[PDB]
Amino acid sequence: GEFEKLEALEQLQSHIEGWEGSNLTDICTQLLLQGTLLKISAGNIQERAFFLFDNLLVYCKRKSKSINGSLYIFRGRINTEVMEVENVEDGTADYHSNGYTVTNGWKIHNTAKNKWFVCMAKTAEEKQKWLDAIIREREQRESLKLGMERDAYV
Ligand code: NI
Repeated sequence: GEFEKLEALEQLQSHIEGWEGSNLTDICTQLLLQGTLLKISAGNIQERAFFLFDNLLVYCKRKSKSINGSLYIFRGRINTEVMEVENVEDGTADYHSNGYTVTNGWKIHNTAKNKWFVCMAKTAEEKQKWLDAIIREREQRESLKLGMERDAYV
């Protein structure tokens, strides 16, 4: 049942061409949420596939069963320990959003690479889904770590 999840992670990763860094089965145990979001960079709002696992966020370009087997092209990853997430209020337009107007969005800084971007969901409910999952992943990760220091004598 634990191993079955690892096998699913391995399957997913095999559909992502251009994978960089450690394997999903080395650092993750499950996929918590996946979905399409708009990612903002200079002169680009681009649709990207986002995947939140325990310990890792990954974003990819979606390829339109594929002919060659791969369904996504790797774009980036963030260890959730170095991922700083902040809310963006609707209507905000500033240098963090590359001059674009944000609705149903949020900002992510990756402090391992000193890179940032803004994400937008299509609806408020979808933003709340993403934020809730981001909070749950952090809470669980902090709950594990601490639990394992509080379980020092057991
Ligand atoms: Ni900043």
